Amino acid sequence: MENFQKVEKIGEGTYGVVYKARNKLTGEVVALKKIRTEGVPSTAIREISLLKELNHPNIVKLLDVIHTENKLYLVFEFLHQDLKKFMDASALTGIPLPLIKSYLFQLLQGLAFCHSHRVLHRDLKPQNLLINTEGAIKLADFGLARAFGVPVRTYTHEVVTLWYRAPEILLGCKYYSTAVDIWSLGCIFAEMVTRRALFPGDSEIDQLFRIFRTLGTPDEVVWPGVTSMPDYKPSFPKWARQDFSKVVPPLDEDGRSLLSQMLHYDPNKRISAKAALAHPFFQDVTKPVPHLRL
Ligand SMILES: Nc1nc(Nc2ccc(S(N)(=O)=O)cc2)sc1C(=O)Nc1c(F)cccc1F
Repeated sequence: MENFQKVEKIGEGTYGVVYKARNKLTGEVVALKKIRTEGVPSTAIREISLLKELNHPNIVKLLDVIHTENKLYLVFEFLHQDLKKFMDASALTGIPLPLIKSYLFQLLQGLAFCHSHRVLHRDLKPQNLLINTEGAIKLADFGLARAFGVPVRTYTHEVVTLWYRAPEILLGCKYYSTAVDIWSLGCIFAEMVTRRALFPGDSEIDQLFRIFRTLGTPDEVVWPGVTSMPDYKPSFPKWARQDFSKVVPPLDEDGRSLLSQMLHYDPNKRISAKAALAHPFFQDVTKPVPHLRL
């Protein structure tokens, strides 16, 4: 705007443009997010203003929420790399399990905190997870779908990723549950392990059918009420669930068990972030430091 000398465009947020900027008056480097118009709900945004009070080591600190010119500016502490770039960087050898384990454990702590404060992220994806040289990983973005929602793209015609979207969202559920974040983190967990997106759908139905072909088409047995969902069709194909051992090798049984619980069809059966933190997969969790190329 003026108190900020844009350094580089960090990228394209699903609400606007994110810039790496420097506070010309404080000298601190931050991530500046400019929001997409004709006023925007001032009562809805209050949520955001409440997010400044959500302080946790695994959540990106929201330093400021500014309203001026129908442009909403969000100032976040700046982190040097997102998880997608890091995974791509490690694609050849894979992220080491101890690090995968540490990031998973930290993201769960972050989610446990948000969920206990009644905040849902709703759009977890590798690109929204930020890491530093210290070995920490933080939740960035946060949907803010109740105070904003999901556009016909993001802010300027851009292919929204559906890969980490929970089945109840794909089936037209209106009320989000904190369980949707768990599903997404589960997908991200499998992705770090295998170095392949778990459910790479390029359309809502393709996304849904990819989930079904892998976990089996859900029914009233495994998911009471599923046939009552808004977009459920009795015409959906009936795929048998695939053996889970083929889904995430060579993840051990502790990891597979935790993953199956994070990917339970029924949201009420899906494990919470708090219980997952107590899962035996984390008995030997540590905090390695990643090899970061900045
Ligand atoms: N605070 C913050 N720091 C970032 N750093 C950063 C990100 C990616 C790379 S990369 N691609 O690895 O070179 C480097 C640095 S993005 C970001 C944020 O909060 N971002 C942000 C936002 F403002 C609103 C919605 C989603 C977001 F991810």
